[PDB]
Amino acid sequence: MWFGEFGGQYVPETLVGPLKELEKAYKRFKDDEEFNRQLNYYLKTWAGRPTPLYYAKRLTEKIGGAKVYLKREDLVHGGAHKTNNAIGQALLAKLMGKTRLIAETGAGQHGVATAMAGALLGMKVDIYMGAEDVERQKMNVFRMKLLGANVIPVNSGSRTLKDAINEALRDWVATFEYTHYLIGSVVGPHPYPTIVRDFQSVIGREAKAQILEAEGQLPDVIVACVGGGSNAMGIFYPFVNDKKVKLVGVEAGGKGLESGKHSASLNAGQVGVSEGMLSYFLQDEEGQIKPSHSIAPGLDYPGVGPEHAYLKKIQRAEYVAVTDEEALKAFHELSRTEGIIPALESAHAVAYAMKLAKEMSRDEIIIVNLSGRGDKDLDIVLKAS
Amino acid sequence: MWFGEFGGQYVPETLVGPLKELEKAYKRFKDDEEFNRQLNYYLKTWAGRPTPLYYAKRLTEKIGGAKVYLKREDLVHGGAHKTNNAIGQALLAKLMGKTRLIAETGAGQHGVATAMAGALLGMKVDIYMGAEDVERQKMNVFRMKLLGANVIPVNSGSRTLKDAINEALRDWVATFEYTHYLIGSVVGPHPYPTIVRDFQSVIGREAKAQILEAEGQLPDVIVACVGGGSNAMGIFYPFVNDKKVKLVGVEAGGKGLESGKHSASLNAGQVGVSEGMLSYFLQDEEGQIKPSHSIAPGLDYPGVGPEHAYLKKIQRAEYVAVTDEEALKAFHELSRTEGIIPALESAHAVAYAMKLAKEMSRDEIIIVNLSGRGDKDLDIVLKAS
Ligand SMILES: N[C@@H](Cc1c[nH]c2ccccc12)C(=O)O
Ligand code: NA
Ligand code: NA
Repeated sequence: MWFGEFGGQYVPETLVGPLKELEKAYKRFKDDEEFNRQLNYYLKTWAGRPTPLYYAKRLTEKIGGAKVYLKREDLVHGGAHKTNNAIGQALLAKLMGKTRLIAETGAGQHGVATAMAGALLGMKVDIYMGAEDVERQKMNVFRMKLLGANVIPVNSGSRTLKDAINEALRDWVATFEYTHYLIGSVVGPHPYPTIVRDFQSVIGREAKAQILEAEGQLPDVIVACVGGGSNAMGIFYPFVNDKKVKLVGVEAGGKGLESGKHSASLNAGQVGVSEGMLSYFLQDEEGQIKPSHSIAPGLDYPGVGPEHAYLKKIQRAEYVAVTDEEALKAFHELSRTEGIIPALESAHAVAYAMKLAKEMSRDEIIIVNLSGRGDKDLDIVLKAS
Repeated sequence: MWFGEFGGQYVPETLVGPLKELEKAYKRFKDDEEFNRQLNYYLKTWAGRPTPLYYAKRLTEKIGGAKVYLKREDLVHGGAHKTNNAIGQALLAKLMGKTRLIAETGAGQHGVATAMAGALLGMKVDIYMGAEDVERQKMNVFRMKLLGANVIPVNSGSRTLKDAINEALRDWVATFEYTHYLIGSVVGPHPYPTIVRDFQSVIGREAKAQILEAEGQLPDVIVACVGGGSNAMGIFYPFVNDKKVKLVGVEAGGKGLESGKHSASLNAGQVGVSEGMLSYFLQDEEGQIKPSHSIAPGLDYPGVGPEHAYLKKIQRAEYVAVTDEEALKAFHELSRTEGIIPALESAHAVAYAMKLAKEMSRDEIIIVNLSGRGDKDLDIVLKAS
């Protein structure tokens, strides 16, 4: 419920009941033998876990500083960390006796992850999507249909994510008995931020074994991009009780923090209650929540996860930002130098890691979370160049 | 050089020296401890090998016959089996003392795999693509550009694959001193058929181990799509001396075997010399090379590898055809039932495995080679729908 001062269940009473039933179910299963047999089985044979830790010999040498390892979540089925959470929640839903999954997306990336997992486990999938976002993302709409998901287009309101979240939360309230609401990131009302981190913490447990195998010591610094902060919490959480290990989140700097068009909640954001949780959001002079901007659609969220806010206060994790032009720089450089086309989201985490590598010694170690592959971001990089 | 009565080195005197150099270098490195350590290292940390063996429960249960396992080559870095051979030959070329890679691509897949391998190993990469293909494949061209390769667009002749192969031979004859020619299937003069199969046999080695751990016994049938036959030779070769393991290759049935618009060289082809090898090719009344057809670009090749001609003559493998229609259903059915979007190439193997499974016992095992993921084929299945 509470990561220090941040978190909670700040929702209407009609949602409070379901969330308690989810809370009760998650407790029963999260340590159950058969739930973890099934989950680990699918994560292995379907998703292709474990994912490798890659030493970037060329990139490390070009910089001349600390050794740069890349945790390759780009190689997971679907091409993003998002799959670990979708399988977990979709399986939990199946054992809870649910027959249907709902989710929300504008990009399409989380609906595809939700669709894939629904099809795996033989559940119905309805994905609420704004009619504006549908036109702009026709291939992810087609993917979802190919996967047997129903995309319900939302012509009510601004026809965007906001209205799709409203139409979706409306559905869950009614249908919770048989339907599960699969949340993308470590955001929203408890218990969602806890469950999503628990299903993404496989990244760090693997990274830990793999860096101790590769180098015979824990890493000096771990870098991860932060939209809502599922992948960062994934690769952070198991290294939390290792004081030596510095955790760095990279938010979207956008055009610049002084410019207004950014998504850096933990930098220039203010404490509020939105979308079920108490955390940092982006706000103007008045109390209103402002639009966010990032060239990476994944980092384009005004909010940040409550656990990341908690980690920023106690100074266990620093939180920095990277410009769109710096991210595109690192997108091109990793492609040329490692033959790995990263996600624009992961391009941010890369961009900083190269800066931090120069300043550190060749004996030292940087692990960078490569959250996904950039096949989905090829159009955006073309237009930008 | 010869697989029974098939294979050879049908090339000009100008290419005998380069190929002899390659064969001698290959003899030297193929069993070298360091080459194999370095190759296995790139395959693990960069490609994400091993790939899982996935039991398709819902598909298996829907047909009501044999267990259907998918070998998940779709999960390898780059999204196809082609990566295995691309790393292999690039690492061979580097340790030979070559500084440059040249390749022919039509569809662009082998171009991207060569470009990726190039970046990894820090070698120059010039890819020869028909200028007509460059217009059709904007993403793959941009991908190769990002990955630090030059696409050398070829404007001479038909502006197609044939003309790119010739100007890539012309290139090699001159530059072979510092250049390796990276062939992307088990075709062309010796020693290419041997080398490409050696670098793809990792697929079968992993699959033998995985099905023995999983089921405690060898598969009853192994099914792979056959264009040139590299992914097929790859999963077949380790099982050849296992007499009770049936091998089935699935060529492109196209619009139908009686239509004359297909790529089923082994079913409806004649023995003769083309592209430097004695194998089966599609021939007209004259005996000149007939154009081929498949909805899957990777199967759209009038010829087939000499080792597949050999396995057919000794009746060790059975070779069948699946139509564009049957593959399309396969593409849709797997996406909906297992949440895996296969390549149109691999959808041929899935299509035939589903037919075979219905006829067989629930206790019997089929391994299908899922050679790639269907992201690249989404435009063509949308047009078809
Ligand atoms: N996808 C590859 C397929 C390919 C390359 N070389 C081949 C030789 C034989 C058969 C198929 C191929 C391409 O770019 O076209
Ligand atoms: Na944010
Ligand atoms: Na063929």
